[PDB]
Amino acid sequence: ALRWGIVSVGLISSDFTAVLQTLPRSEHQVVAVAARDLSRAKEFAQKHDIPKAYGSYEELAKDPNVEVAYVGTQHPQHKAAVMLCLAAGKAVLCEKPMGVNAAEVREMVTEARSRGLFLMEAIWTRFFPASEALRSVLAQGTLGDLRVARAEFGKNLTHVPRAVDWAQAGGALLDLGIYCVQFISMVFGGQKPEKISVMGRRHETGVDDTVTVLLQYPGEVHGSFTCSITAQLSNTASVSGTKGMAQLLNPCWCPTELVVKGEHKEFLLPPVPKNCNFDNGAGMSYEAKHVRECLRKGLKESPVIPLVESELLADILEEVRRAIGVTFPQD
Amino acid sequence: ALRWGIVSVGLISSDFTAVLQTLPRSEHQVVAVAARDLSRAKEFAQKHDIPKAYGSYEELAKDPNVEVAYVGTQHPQHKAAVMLCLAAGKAVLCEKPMGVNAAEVREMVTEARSRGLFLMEAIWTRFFPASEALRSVLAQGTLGDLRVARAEFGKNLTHVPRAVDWAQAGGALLDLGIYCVQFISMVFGGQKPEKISVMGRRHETGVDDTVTVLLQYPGEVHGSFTCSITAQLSNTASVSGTKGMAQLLNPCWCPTELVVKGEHKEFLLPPVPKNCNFDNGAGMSYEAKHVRECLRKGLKESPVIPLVESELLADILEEVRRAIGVTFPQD
Ligand SMILES: O=C1O[C@H]([C@H](O)CO)C(O)=C1O
Ligand SMILES: O=C1O[C@H]([C@H](O)CO)C(O)=C1O
Repeated sequence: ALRWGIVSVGLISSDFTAVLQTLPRSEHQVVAVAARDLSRAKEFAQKHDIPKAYGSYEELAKDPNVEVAYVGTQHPQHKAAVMLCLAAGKAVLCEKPMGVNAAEVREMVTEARSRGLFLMEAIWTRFFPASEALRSVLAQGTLGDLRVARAEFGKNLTHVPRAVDWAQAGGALLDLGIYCVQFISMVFGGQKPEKISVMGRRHETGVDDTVTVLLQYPGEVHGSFTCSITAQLSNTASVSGTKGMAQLLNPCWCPTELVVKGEHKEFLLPPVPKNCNFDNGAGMSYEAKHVRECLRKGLKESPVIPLVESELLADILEEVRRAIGVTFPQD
Repeated sequence: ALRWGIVSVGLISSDFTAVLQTLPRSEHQVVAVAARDLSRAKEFAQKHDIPKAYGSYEELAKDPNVEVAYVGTQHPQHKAAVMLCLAAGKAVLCEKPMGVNAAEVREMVTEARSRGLFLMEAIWTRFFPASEALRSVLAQGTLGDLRVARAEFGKNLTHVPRAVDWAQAGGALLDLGIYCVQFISMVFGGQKPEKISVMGRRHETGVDDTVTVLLQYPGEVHGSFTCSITAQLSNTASVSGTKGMAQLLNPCWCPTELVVKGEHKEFLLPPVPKNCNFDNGAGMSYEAKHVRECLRKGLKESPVIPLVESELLADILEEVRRAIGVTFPQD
């Protein structure tokens, strides 16, 4: 089986570990977990049936049993954890956004590349059957020549502690806009924008509150998005061309419905687990299965979120938040 | 009754005349119609039961029986028709967009102002019960402090002859974006934007094809919109604040449903006429009734679309299409 080590024990790691533990046991095994102290780790390992527990990430890196490491840490803690794993020769699936700015990304990608090791950013949305069907509709030319993409993701997350935390690199862009940028990049072939324009405001805790972005893409098509940590939005994403519109319905960041020219299609989630910390958390299986296929084919990166695109998405996000003045220590 | 003269006999005038002829006869009477030749006018007057017919607009202006003139002409023909009516002392309800650029608007408004005569731009959307309810929700502070507005309107109109005509000032902005700009202006108190950013492409017939616009509004709120004459869009409009979202569902330019924080409300159209040339064409009654109330109170303009706002909407639209290079003779 693909032998997984789980790095950090917070909410996202529960979901992921839970999902992995529903997969065929000859395909995936969770063999270790690491926390910043032994008790947090041992408690996690009992709760989730993981044979080995560690009180540092460095120990999980060095475990010769682990083949791939899932980096579930908070935003500013990804880079050092990813770097430890790559140095020790582990493949890495790293939670989103991979790093807090472009240089963190470039640095992870250069390490992976130079060690000949697999690295992927866990933009789980891309592997949903509804997103795959959207790509197919684009490939088939069903919407005609493209014209415009649109995506939005906002909620009041002001009582979600880490979502509005300057020290944890929270804010609309890094929690929610990442989904918008990836959607728009996906529909326009992962191409680099020709021009970006941004408006938004800050939130009184030191992060961005609501931000809208206009991206000029090549070939005379553009997209825009709005994200927010205070204002509910429609949370859908569409792309349109001369023959019609395709739209991922709410929740667009883990979508189960695609409407293409009025025609609805539903793509049911796996039945298990229920009671995930995050809405639709069972859809994490799609990316876990994806990591195994890439590794089985000997790929050092995913064709669906290639590292050069992770770098561009990070360029875009950082340019966006710089245009409205929002900075972190790491810059 | 309020005695109406109808200027021009095309599709929009049928709808409007049809609507006026469903209203209480002690409240509204259609007493004349004018076309660019007598036969077009006489045929219209038989079809619609209008006692007097004219083969020029100048003759309808000078008719002492007409109190208010409805200017239903194509975009570039509004200004001269409005000016004739004002000179002859008629109140005027002028179809949208009032003029093709800001100067045409300024010039109509200055004439009306100086003659002490009522002028209103027929932005019919504003008088729909669903839009009025949206204003009330804004006034009541139901959504919390505002953050962002969004609106979109596109369809493939490339086989609608006048919609894509350079000579008739067609294009996405002047046919469809006008609805977006007015929606966004409405939700932000008719205030003048601090900054605008535009991306879009042209259409091979000489007009704009698809255009997205970002508008920075005061008090740290912004809106954006996308309009198109080739690409179907979701055709909804929303505004959101710290406590939730309000949204006018498709068709947003003549809306009958309002969703406010998940709660749906429907506002049925008048039962008559059916078979309007344009979708939901019966909602034109709301503005006809509005014109009569203003005139009855002796108003020289509408408090709901004040002329100073018509001027700003025209400033905005012209700035938008100049940013992407689209020009008409009149500029
Ligand atoms: O629990 C949820 O997951 C999302 C996260 O914010 C995105 O990972 C959200 O807002 C939920 O309902
Ligand atoms: O007939 C219609 O009215 C609209 C117009 O384009 C707007 O007045 C539209 O696209 C229809 O369905």
